[PDB]
Formats: sequence, structure tokens, C-alpha cells
Amino acid sequence: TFKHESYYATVNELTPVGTTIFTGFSGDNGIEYVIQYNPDDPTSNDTFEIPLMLTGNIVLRKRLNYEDKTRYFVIIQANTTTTTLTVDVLDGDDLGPMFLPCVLVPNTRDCRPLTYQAAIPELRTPEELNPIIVTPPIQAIDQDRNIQPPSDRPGILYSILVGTPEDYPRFFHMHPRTAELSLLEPVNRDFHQKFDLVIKAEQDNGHPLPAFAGLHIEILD
Amino acid sequence: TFKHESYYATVNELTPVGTTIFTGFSGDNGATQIEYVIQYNPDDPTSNDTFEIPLMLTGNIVLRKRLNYEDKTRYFVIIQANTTTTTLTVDVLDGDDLGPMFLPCVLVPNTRDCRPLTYQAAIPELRTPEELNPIIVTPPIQAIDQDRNIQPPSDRPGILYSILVGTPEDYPRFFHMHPRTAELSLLEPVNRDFHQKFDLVIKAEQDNGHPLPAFAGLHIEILD
Ligand SMILES: [Ca+2]
Ligand SMILES: [Ca+2]
Ligand SMILES: [Ca+2]
Ligand SMILES: [Ca+2]
Repeated sequence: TFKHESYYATVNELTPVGTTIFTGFSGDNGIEYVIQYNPDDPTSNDTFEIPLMLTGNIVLRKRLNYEDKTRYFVIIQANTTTTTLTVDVLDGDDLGPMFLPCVLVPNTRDCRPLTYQAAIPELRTPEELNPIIVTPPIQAIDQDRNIQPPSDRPGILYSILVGTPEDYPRFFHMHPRTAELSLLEPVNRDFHQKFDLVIKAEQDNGHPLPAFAGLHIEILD
Repeated sequence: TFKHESYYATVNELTPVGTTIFTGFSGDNGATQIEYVIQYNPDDPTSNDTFEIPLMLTGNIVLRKRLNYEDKTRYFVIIQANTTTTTLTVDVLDGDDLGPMFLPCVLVPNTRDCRPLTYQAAIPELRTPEELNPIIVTPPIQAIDQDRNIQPPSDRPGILYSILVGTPEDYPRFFHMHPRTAELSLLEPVNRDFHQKFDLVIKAEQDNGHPLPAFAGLHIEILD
């Protein structure tokens, strides 16, 4: 018979296969330990294993994914008595940002491509137009919705990656933190009728994992 | 007094902060209380920031910062015992934290980002799939893992190609993309009176449950 009647572990979703994720039967706290097929949670015996049947330590056998599954009920049997180990997956930083709005493409987890829009009158000063209004507003968030603790959450950096015509940096500046768009110089429609830019949103923590969107800017009368 | 002149560990780049990554001082295999602490290494300054010994008496090494195979793959960790030092060489193993990239990948100046791609094709009107297939795309559609050194090779995901979205909306009637080769097939003759051009978005993703997709444009002109 078992000392507690149920047990609990957490595992970061990035934990490599082969890592030992629970040792709590060691130290008088639990004899041959083996994992049972759990009818109520079929995939748990595929995801976790006890390689050394005498110590009862549990090793991760398949790669986890917070987006697919966050809780496992692992039935462990001893030689007879069973117990349930509940294993909660902790969300890890394996995804980058997404721009909003994100309308999912049917039968995917991918956002439908997005082209933000702006329109600038010709021959008017930065002074009269700034900030330039983008529709919908430029806005990105982490696809990782439940990183803990909150101090581990990255910020997002916005930028203009590339664009046509190639002299766009002369006319536009994007704020790296707010995505606010600034005209730097009046535009003459005799020389520029439209700009087509690619905007980037990335994480500031050394793991950019960037998302991209379009920004089309019309130049009016 | 250390038992070996130097030591060696590997660590997967995805290993969470807080994980214990080397235990090889623990079973009488280190020095002969006995206190293990990490020194600043002048020749590798960031190693003492990346690794720590929280329990000074057991000498086990715990990862303190998140690793990145793309920035750095080898650490020289100086460990001192109280007194005598030794070097632990730590190799980072490439982990699956990046998805594919379409080729060619020409880097955008001052970024690590591929310049976006629009693949091109041009189909004559009124000609059969039989006479045109496979449709020639320029450059050829093709993606590879951004993770360049995954080991062993049996751990490498396969790549799945698809047409994500497109305009005009009846493109699936005329075009099929092979999920594994990216080969593009015309399914039906095109009449230029009804269809002049197609603008598609192509996706390349991993088949291992961690898609991490890349996207590219495919423009198709319909000629005389
Ligand atoms: Ca995640
Ligand atoms: Ca993230
Ligand atoms: Ca990698
Ligand atoms: Ca990969």
C-alpha cells in the first residue's frame, strides 16, 4: 500500500525526452513499479515510462505540447496496489507572437494573412498628420497565453522589415514598442503613389520567433 | 585534488532553467566537508552566468539561463573545490525550437530573417494538365528546417507543403500541391476569359506536432 493515495508533478512543456520528471516514490515515500494503461486517459502510458522498475522514477517518453494537452493521469501499480499521478504541463516559450486580428484558416491553427491599411494625404506635414492611423490597429501578442511566472514573459518589438518602393525609410518610422507609425516628411504623389511594407513582430528575449503582416499605405490628393 | 583532469556534459538547448545538467562530482568522482563553487572564466565570460551550483556540498550543476544553439554551442565552466580547479566543457545539442524556411533564403540586411519570397509560375491558357504538368515554378518551391544540426537524423521532422489561402477563391479547382514534394499540378485547362491570375499563400510546416510554419507567396499568370 502507498503512503499518500495520490501524487502530483509539474513538467515544463520544453522538457526534453529522457528527462526524469518525478522521483517521489524514492525516500520511503512510495517493490516493482510499472505504468498501467489508463482507459480514462489513453495516451498517458505512451507519454511516461518507468525504465528502472525497482526505483519507480518516471521519465518523459514523448514530447509534450501545452497547446494539445495540459494534464495527464498516470496510473502506477506496485508489486498489488495502484495510485494516480496527476501531471500538469507548464506552458513554455515555444511560440512567438501573432498579429490581431487572427481569423483562423479553416482546418489549421494558422491565422489568415493580414494586411493593415493606412492612407496619407499628399503635401501635408508630419506635424498635421501624425500619428498615422492604421486600420485595424497594429497589435501583436504572445501565442503562449499562460507563461508563468509573469516576469518570464517577453516583450514584443515591432518593425518595418522590408518595403516597396525602397525609399520608405525616408518617409516612415515605426515605434518599436507601440507600433505607432510616423510620417517623417511630406509625400508628393508625383513621386510616390503607394507603399507596400512588411511588418515584423518578434520577442525581445533572444528567441524572436517572428510573425509578419502587410501594411499597405495609399497616398491621396 | 580532482579525479579526472577535465569533464564533459551535453545539454539539449530546450532544457528548462532549473534543470540539473551534470552530476559527475557526486559519487566520489570529484574531490578528496567539500565545497564546490563556479569561477568566472576570463576566456569564456558568460559560462558562470549560464550555469550554477546551488547546493555547494553536492557539486551538481544546474542550468541558470536559457540556451540558444544559434548564439553559442560550447561553454567552458571553471569549477573550484575548497583549493583546486577543473574545467567542465559543456556542448549544447541543437533542439527543435525553429520551423522551416523557404529557399532561397537571402537574409534581410541586419536581421536573421529571410527576405520574403514570391514564387512565380506562368500557365498557357487552354492547354491540358497532360501537356503542362508538373508546373514549373521559379525558383523551385522548397523548404528546409532552420535547425541545421538536429541529432540523431531519425529525430528530424518531415516537411509538409500546402496552399493555405488564395485569390480568386476557386483556385482549388485548378491547382493541387503535393504535401511532400511541393510539386504543383494543373487539374483542368484554364480559360483566360474567366481567370487571368492567381495569388496564393504557400505554407511549409513540420509534421511532428510542432508545425512552426513558414509562408511564401505564389503568383500564377495565365498567358495566351
Ligand atoms: Ca507554449
Ligand atoms: Ca512566447
Ligand atoms: Ca535549434
Ligand atoms: Ca526544427
